[PDB]
Amino acid sequence: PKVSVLITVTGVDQPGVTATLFEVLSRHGVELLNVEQVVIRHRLTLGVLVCCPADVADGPALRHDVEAAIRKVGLDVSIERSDDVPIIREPSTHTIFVLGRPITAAAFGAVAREVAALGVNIDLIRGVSDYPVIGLELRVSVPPGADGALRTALNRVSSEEHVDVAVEDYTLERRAKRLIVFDVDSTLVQGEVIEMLAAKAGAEGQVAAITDAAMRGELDFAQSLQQRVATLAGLPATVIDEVAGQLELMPGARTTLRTLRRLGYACGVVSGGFRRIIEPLAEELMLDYVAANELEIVDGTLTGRVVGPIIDRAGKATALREFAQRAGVPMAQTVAVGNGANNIDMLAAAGLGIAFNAKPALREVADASLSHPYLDTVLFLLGVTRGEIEAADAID
Amino acid sequence: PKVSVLITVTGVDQPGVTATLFEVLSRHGVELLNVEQVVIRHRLTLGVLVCCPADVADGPALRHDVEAAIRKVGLDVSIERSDDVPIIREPSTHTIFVLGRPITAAAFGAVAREVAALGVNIDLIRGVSDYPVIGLELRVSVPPGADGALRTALNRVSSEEHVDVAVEDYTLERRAKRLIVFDVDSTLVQGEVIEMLAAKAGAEGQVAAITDAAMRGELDFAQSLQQRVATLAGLPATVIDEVAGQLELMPGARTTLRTLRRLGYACGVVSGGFRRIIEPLAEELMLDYVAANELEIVDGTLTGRVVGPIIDRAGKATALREFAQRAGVPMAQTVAVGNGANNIDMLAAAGLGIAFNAKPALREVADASLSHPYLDTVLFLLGVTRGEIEAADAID
Ligand SMILES: [Mg+2]
Ligand SMILES: [Mg+2]
Repeated sequence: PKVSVLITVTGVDQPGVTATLFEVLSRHGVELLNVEQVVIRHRLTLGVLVCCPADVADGPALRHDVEAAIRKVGLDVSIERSDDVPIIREPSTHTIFVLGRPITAAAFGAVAREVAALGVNIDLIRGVSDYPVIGLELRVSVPPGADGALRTALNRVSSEEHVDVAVEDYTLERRAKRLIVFDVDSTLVQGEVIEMLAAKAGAEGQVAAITDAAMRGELDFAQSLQQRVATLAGLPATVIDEVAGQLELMPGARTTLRTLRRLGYACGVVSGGFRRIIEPLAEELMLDYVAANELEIVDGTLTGRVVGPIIDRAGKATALREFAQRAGVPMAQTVAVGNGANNIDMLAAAGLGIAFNAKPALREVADASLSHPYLDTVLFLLGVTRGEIEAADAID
Repeated sequence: PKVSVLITVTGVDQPGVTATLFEVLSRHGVELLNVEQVVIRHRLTLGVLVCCPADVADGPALRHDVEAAIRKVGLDVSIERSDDVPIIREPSTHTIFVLGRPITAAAFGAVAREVAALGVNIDLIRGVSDYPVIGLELRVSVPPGADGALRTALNRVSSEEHVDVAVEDYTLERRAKRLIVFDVDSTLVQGEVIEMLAAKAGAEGQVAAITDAAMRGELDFAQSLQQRVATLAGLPATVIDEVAGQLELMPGARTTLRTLRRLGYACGVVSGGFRRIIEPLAEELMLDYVAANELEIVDGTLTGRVVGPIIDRAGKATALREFAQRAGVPMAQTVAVGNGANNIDMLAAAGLGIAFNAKPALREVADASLSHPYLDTVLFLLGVTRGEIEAADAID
């Protein structure tokens, strides 16, 4: 008790160092206040903050015991009275994810520069993936009222340097995300279902043009939906099952859902597409919630119309809110993932809105953007590491 | 590309070091594979693993640029070709929590010793609390089939050294706990309600004796319940509300529940006590589930009997299972907290069974034991830090 002492051990890592130090300290009236240790690339840092009798800390014996024991095996140690020293470091305010393929040193350099410019302190850096993409996390302490400036600065770095850069709240509450919705077309599934339907009518051309036109936000979603589905007027309803069986999951989708289930997420899809194509898949993927539009069928033939209500841009956010209320999950703990202007209100409503290989209209307002063709890069944004994924998967 | 290089920077921390290094690296064909950085007690370690042209890595220029830039400002740097080097470290297998007041160096020394003896590697150490108790976390890599030996060895250390020591699975799945049940008497609430009831009958003596006798497991819970409640025969039912208003929460209980709500836990209580005393509190604490026994009342007077079914030792586990099924939470992601032999089957059924200031009968089989009069020390076992609690609370 009485007086506090800081002991700092550094150098090339060797086994037994940790036990040796506290065994030495036990010969003095040492009680512990804080221990921090890590080994990085065979470099040990062990910082031990203690209190011990004023008697002991004022004597050369504690110093000599520690210095002798540490220096003998080949490491460095410093010892100094503290008293005016933080016992335990404060939590980081935010975390930053940098994803690239590659991540140039220039890219990472620009991130570190923007960070320093805004008075943001880097508390820790670690890797979170080596595949399918290089992933690096920085946990940071952002000055109050500066994280807007920071997201802006880092989105600029992101486009200039060809990496994804996401800044997230690192508070207890915001980290415990519990619910996720995916847009279907070009997010969970490869391509555009409505274009696969249109191709059966020899209309993939017209419909692709309008689809690409609607997802960039240059058109009202409902009017574009009505013109596109009209091109299907006269197709037999059998086409629906046929397109259902041609659907390819986005690379990384099974891994994304599976891992999200391990974490107890409630998972759903919210689509402007069609319930009949989506359900025999949501069932196969064991999803908890589906919202979608519905094709009108007369005499076993599509009419080219949709049965209202239409899930539009507002409808997607409305669906998220509905799902979250039923699931008992506050909006702050919800995640939304999408690629088109169709998805803007949904990402905005969600706690974390993630644009996945998205049109500019969506990236401009999303909380975070992903530019690589791997849906499982979403998991990294959710605080999961690749190693953790592979571990849990290997355990089966 | 072509060839991999490891750059390791160590020394006294200074601002701008991180940006400086990658700015230097950008003058060479450097792409990043992994960055690890931490500062502990003003000691910087920055390990950067890269790939760069064989051209560049075989030349003195990369070395000279880096060495000049790092050494100038006063830090150390090493540079060496890798190629046969782990890109990204594997996740820890387990985590160990050491809680004490105090934690002697001897105590921590014994933990580190038992760890090394079983071939367990310490991957990281950090503090998780300075109040109400000193809390230290070690994340470790345990050899397969040794974690039984490890829990045994550390429970022995725990009793000999007067610290709590808990060993937990650190896998993705097991970390995402989502549901917690508390025993009420001497766990969530101070003291024994049945003794507070008995005192109104001038019987606190007899009933305390039997209560302490049942919680150590020396008696059948049902027979002990029947003898104790019988002592209440003839009390007016008004006594129930009176005892309800004399109930004191366990120190740390509000903080425990509040923080658990932030994390999206479903929270419940499972008691051998009485529904009428418990409900006007579970409601006040916004709990999701209550299971309890029920006092028989005739003509507004207690009869001294309970209305079956009796929640016994088996009944508590049965209640947990019920709660978890309704809540949609797998048993592995459930937590149970209790103090008496009454709670043994419940802790055993739960993913994580925590004995809180418990009788020996329960500590002997619990996953983890807590010996300090602070229920919020449960939170530390759930991967929460004190700083994180205070942060979120300050944000309100
Ligand atoms: Mg889409
Ligand atoms: Mg109890």
